[PDB]
Amino acid sequence: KETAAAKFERQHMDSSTSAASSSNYCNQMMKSRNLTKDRCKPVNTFVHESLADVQAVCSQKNVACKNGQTNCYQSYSTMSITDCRETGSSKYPNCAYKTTQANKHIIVACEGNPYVPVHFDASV
Repeated sequence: KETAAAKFERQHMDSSTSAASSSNYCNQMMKSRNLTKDRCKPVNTFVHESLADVQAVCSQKNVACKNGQTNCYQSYSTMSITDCRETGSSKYPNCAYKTTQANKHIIVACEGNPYVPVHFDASV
């Protein structure tokens, strides 16, 4: 069975590239980890940084999560990210997404032992 931290890495890490490679990056990447196996996730963000740099955020600025919980953390500085937002013309199995590359702070929810990221909360 997939652990929370594993699902996190699967859904949000893309250390192999520095930025979105084309305006079609989201379309390609959301197909790739069986990520759209059942549905077209409304919003999904990819972090173009080492896992070490992202797991490090759980020891940075403690913030409230958008849902009210207080196990969230904001990165000290900015990170290379790509925001994937589902668009109009989506027709499962052909999910359609807008690719948005930006240099931003990330907010993640952390848990466990080791204390790691398990959900992507926001990019600010």
